[PDB]
Order: sequence, then C-alpha cells, then structure tokens
Amino acid sequence: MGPVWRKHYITYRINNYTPDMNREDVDYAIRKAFQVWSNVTPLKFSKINTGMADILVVFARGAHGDFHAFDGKGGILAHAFGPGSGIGGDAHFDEDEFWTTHSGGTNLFLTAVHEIGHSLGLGHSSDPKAVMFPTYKYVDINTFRLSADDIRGIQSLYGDPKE
Ligand SMILES: O=C(O)C[C@@H](O)CCc1ccc2c(c1)Cc1ccccc1-2
Ligand SMILES: [Ca+2]
Ligand SMILES: [Zn+2]
Ligand SMILES: [Zn+2]
Repeated sequence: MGPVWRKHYITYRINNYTPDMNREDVDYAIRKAFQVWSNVTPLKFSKINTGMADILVVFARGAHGDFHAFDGKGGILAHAFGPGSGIGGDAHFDEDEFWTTHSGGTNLFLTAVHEIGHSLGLGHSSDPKAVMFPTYKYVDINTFRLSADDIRGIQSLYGDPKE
C-alpha cells in the first residue's frame, strides 16, 4: 500500500497561468481533468482562489525550487507529487511546452489527467492504452476515456462512486 488522500473532499488552486491559452481554457482543462477521476471514485474536487489548497497547480520552467528542474521544450512535460502534506499532491507543468486546448502542441487536459493521477497516488502503467502510460500521446478530448487499467488502479485506492 501507498499514500492516499485521507478525505473525499479535495481542493485545488491554480497558482499561476500559462500565457499559451486564455484563463477560461486553463481553468476548464484543469476542471475537466479532475472530473475524469471524480467520475470513477467517491472523490470531490473544488477550485479555491485563496488559502492553502490540497493540490497546487503550477506552471514553471527549468529549476523552480523542488529539486526536480524542468528541461526546456520537449522531454518531461510535467510532474506531480503523490498525496502528502506541503508539496504533496502538487502538479507542475513545464512552462517551456506550448500548452493547447487541442492538438496544436502539448494538450493541457490530457497532460493534467495524467498528472492528477499522480497527485491521487497512481504510478505508471505498462498498458499502452492507459492515461498513466509514461508516454504522452494525443487523443481527441471528446473521445477520451480512462482505460480499464486506470479505473481499476484508481478504485483500488479510493473505491468506486456511491449509490
Ligand atoms: O508525469 C510524467 O510521467 C511526465 C510527463 O512528461 C508524462 C505526461 C503524459 C504521459 C502520458 C499521457 C499524457 C501525458 C497525455 C495522454 C493522453 C492519452 C494517453 C496517455 C497520455
Ligand atoms: Ca520539458
Ligand atoms: Zn516541480
Ligand atoms: Zn507520469
């Protein structure tokens, strides 16, 4: 067993914004990415704009204070820390990527779903169909669905939604 959030009500806050997409689009990509996970577990996600959140969403480039320096455009697109206190649960996106609403470059929604998986406690999958597969790949955001491995992985940690 590994660390999990010990409550079902989880807050997130967007620390700062990429200049690559307007605010509405960043907010929606992130909201929609939490929604993918909340759809298959008992978890509830809420955005806050003040106070300390459980999960901080940050856009940063190169070294940014966590011993895990980003590496410019390409390579690592983002990273996240599992459930814990302090930096635990936070999701960092490499500001050097070009973030898009679709496939124009690095899709934020898809990348966020993968990172939130990490913030919830999931590690990598060996199933090429899984969002937790280590390698980024675009899929139409209207056609996107967690794979069966993602769902069983997340439910083993938090159970399924209630009656
Ligand atoms: O957190 C990490 O492991 C580092 C990161 O560069 C991997 C980002 C990533 C990894 C995998 C995927 C995506 C993004 C988007 C996607 C859509 C559909 C299926 C898989 C993936
Ligand atoms: Ca990078
Ligand atoms: Zn970081
Ligand atoms: Zn990953």
